[PDB]
Amino acid sequence: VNSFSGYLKLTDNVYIKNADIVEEAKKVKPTVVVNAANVYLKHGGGVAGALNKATNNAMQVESDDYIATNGPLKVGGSCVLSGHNLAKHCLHVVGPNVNKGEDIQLLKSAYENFNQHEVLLAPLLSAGIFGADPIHSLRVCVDTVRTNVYLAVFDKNLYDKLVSSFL
Ligand SMILES: COc1cc(CC(=O)O)ccc1O
Repeated sequence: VNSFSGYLKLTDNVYIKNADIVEEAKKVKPTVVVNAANVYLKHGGGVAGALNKATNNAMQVESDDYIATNGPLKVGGSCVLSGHNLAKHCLHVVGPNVNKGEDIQLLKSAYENFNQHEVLLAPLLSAGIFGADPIHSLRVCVDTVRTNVYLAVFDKNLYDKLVSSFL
């Protein structure tokens, strides 16, 4: 048994809710919150900008030191950094950004990172401002992630569409 509330069960291991991931993280303090990162860990907008703002920019300060030491992530890759005030850990995962012209086939690789963590609170990768089809992202999530994932979808109309269309 865990602390996540009001999620709709989609599969054995995937659950979904219409919620602000920042507000969910603040309430649950999960072991792992997933950030929808870019390869430079520049947390400017969307879930990344919203998570970073909720940490008072501490996420960005930590990320800048990570990049200075290790260089950029790969598209499809990830790193584990602090969750600051939101979670124990933040798993920064880079899904492909269609609006930068990145290969959508890398979405499955991005979701595979979730399998290294038993439970996660996460964004629907490559959806929203990342430019991919969110129905497709949810399908790739359910077909790739085997650990327990609690998906927080910010946009209400997007949530209703994802639930109604889920196979
Ligand atoms: C995958 O990252 C994002 C996903 C979404 C979709 C949503 O939850 O409404 C919005 C903004 C984002 O930055």
